[PDB]
Amino acid sequence: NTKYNKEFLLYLAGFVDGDGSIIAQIKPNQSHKFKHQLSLTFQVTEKTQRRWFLDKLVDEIGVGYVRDRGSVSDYILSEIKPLHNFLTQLQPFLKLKQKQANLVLKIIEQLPSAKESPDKFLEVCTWVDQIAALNDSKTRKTTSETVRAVLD
Amino acid sequence: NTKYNKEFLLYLAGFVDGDGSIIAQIKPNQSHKFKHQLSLTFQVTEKTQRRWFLDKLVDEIGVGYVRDRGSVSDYILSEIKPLHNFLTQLQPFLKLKQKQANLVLKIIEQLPSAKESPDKFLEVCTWVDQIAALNDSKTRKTTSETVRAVLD
DNA sequence: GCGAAACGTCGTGAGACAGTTCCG
DNA sequence: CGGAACTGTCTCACGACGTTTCGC
Repeated sequence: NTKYNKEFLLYLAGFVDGDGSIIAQIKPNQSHKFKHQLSLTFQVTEKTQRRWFLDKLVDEIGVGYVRDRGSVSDYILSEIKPLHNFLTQLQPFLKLKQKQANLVLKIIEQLPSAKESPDKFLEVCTWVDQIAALNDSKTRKTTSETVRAVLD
Repeated sequence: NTKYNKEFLLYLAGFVDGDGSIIAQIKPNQSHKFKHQLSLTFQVTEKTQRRWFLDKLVDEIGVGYVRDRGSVSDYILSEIKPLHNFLTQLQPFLKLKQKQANLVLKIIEQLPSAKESPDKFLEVCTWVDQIAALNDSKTRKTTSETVRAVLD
């Protein structure tokens, strides 16, 4: 848990707004409370030849990894706790994704209760419909509704 | 000849590096001595759904304009004088496009004595080649070599 | 049972030029 | 005759999720 240089956040808030992404997801899983996994993700992608930029971030941010997928590379940050600490100091400098950052940031803060009640789960399980709304979704295939149908 | 707030440049440079582009071209024009216009363009592309961001930009930068290519839109800035003043103050903040920038500045500076000796001209066409090299060039024709049809 | 890397993919939403006017 | 406006689009470079894998 740390605080980063105001100027690093300012510039990174710019790069995240451009070629960046703040994803929320309801990954359906068995070994998991109600058959689904509550997953939160922060990523930045770029041409593999410019991979260094991403690798740099792994060093500066202090967490997360970088992966290869063809003619492109990605920086992945999903450690729910340091994710909360990161989306904490950067959420203000955002301009195009400030909305969908908070929700993510305001779901973790309630993730323990999640499991609890199905009408307590669905709750959170909605925000992750909002964010998905705010982004530019085009291949979504699992919503609160599909997990509404958790009727046994 | 306005100066900007650092918190605006630090962030815009981040953006620019993300969904931005710093072009330079040899538009073959029939008027013009050597029959080739040197053109420089600063621009930022975005889905017409978020053009209010491109507009505040026009207002924030104090110069330039927005266009409409249907689904996406751009913020265009070509006037040399303004272009030179903007690109001088953003330059120390860019990270993946900081060079390309400088070559544009350099060019601007030589633009005048650039159409003196046919050879002092090709030297700048080279400043240009260098630039498209730094970009993700994919559909370019007229180069410093294409121009070799002037020495004759 | 949880959270967490590790691995794959659709369909753009951006980017880096080319062309051809319009003033003055 | 130099310089922006208006205008046209080819080719990726992204953004945004999708099934796998599994020990702590």
